[PDB]
Amino acid sequence: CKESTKVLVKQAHNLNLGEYALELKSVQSDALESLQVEVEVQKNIGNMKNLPVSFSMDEIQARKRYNTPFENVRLEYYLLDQITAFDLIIKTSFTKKNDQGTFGETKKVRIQCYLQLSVSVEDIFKKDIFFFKFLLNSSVREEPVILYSS
Repeated sequence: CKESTKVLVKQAHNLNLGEYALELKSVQSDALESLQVEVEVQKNIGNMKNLPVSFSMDEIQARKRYNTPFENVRLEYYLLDQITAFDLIIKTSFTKKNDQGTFGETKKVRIQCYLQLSVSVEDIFKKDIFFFKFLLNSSVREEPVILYSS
């Protein structure tokens, strides 16, 4: 037992690719808050859970807080709930079981839950011809937004 006050701190850094894993983003949504996930398929996948982690439960798929484990999921979404939250913390753990035993647990990825742009609508009414006025804006007042199509 070489346990001591040593501050060596060996890395075992994040390897890049060419093996199965799972990632969690939040894109292509409507105007109600949600979250998503995506994974790389393999020979035999297994259970893969998640959790929130704070003093109070920020977002919850159930009535109270939840975990929402699932078995053999490739690309599917998951909803959330309400608090004064901007960026929640999700500790996704994935027992892959591709081999006899293989895991990639405790991937504490802090996902973000906010609308990027902001839209306001003004309607003007002529005699049976109708025009829209669309006042677009950015939600946060530090980072700007770019655009591709509307």
